[PDB]
Amino acid sequence: APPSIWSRIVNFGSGWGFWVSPSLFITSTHVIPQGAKEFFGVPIKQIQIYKSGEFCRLRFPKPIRTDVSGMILEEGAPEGTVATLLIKRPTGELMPLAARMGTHATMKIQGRTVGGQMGMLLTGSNAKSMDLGTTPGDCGCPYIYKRGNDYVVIGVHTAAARGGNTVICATQ
Repeated sequence: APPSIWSRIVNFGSGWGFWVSPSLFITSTHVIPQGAKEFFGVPIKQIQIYKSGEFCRLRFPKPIRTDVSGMILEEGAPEGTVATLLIKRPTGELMPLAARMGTHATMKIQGRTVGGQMGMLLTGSNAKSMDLGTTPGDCGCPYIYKRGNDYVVIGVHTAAARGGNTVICATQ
């Protein structure tokens, strides 16, 4: 994917999040650190926080990433869409993982109940290795697809099955 996209993926608590716009940031609820006072300098109470499932969406009172143009964010992709999960790792590896997007669904995973738009990685037979598939620290990395000339953000990675291939894109 373009570099204008990858620079939007910064660290956030125990994973990642993504600057949709200068003002608008998405991540996984399970990566948000417990009772911080502040996010990106701004105090918690001045941020508009929206949560649906494990999907989290911060809108800041002033612009923070003046460098990025605003993207399209949608409530998931059409069923069957091949999307990319844009994984960053701590040592700066960029790992675009192709995923066929399924329907909204609920699973028990990593000892808990999750929902969102389900997907399968198109990365191998059994993407259990972090060479081929996700790792717990990838939570909050974004799912994007190209619709003609626009890039569309559909949400963030929040969980993966033990099988390696099945994954949840938290949405809305």
